[PDB]
Amino acid sequence: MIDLTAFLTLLRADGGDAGWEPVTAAVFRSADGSRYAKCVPADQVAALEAERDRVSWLSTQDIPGPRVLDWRVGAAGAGLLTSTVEGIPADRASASMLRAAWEPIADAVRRLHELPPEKCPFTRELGEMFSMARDVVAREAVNPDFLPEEQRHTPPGELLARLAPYVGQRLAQEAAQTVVCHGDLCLPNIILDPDTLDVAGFIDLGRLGRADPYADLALLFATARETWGDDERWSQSAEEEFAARYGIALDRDRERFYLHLDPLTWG
Ligand SMILES: CN[C@@H]1[C@H](O[C@H]2[C@H](O[C@H]3[C@@H](O)[C@@H](O)[C@@H](NC(=N)N)[C@@H](O)[C@@H]3NC(=N)N)O[C@@H](C)[C@]2(O)C=O)O[C@@H](CO)[C@H](O)[C@H]1O
Repeated sequence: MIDLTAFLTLLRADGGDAGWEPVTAAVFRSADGSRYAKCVPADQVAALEAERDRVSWLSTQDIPGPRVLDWRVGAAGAGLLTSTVEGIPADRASASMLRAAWEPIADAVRRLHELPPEKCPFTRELGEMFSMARDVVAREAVNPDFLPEEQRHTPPGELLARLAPYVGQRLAQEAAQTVVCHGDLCLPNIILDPDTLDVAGFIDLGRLGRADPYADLALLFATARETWGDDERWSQSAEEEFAARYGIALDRDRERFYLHLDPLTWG
């Protein structure tokens, strides 16, 4: 299922006894922890190339993220090698730790969302993402582990149908308020400095591009709620506070649309 023999061949090609090992189209890490690679089969190479481009371009935008170390291709696919963003993935933070980071994350994400969207070479706009969802749902390829708990036992065709009639309205809201989004702004993709709890950088950038800011905020808030836990009241305060620091007035219906669409878009 995972082409370790092809991928390794790519990674080992420059020698130097690096001790590449799989850590998940797989992700590998060097023995010394200083480099990662993402590798994909032949069929997915354009998608990985577009990720490479996103990472390379973001390095010219003064937004903290990895550097592209190498791009390697062969008959059995491609690999994208990047520098480690050192620190602790935000999903691994305790509540207290995530509270230390919370205003720094709002600042960092605000900076990303302040890039001029019409200057971004990349897009993850809704017409693209909705089309992807139609495809995944047609292929019966939705992973229910990604859905909201209360949706996991509903057929994804039904779940797509709940969203389908809102696409026009949501496109009009996206036109009105487009930003450059991270594109998968779940807590594991925000690395924290383990001493100051400022943001060290962003990782997993293959969906970077124009979209409604809620394509990012929906994921960030939902995944932070895994940390904040049973505390419904702190979770709402936390989101209001985030919204005030970041500079947006919460639109819950729009946030929910993005939360409910995202899972349908993977596979
Ligand atoms: C599909 N993309 C990845 C995945 O995203 C998921 C992720 O899905 C989560 C929830 O929906 C929730 O019900 C959740 N709830 C449970 N009751 N167990 C999670 O288990 C779940 N995460 C997961 N399977 N890895 O949280 C959601 C906000 C998501 O972004 C939906 O697409 O999960 C992430 C981390 O969990 C990754 O960072 C992603 O890249």
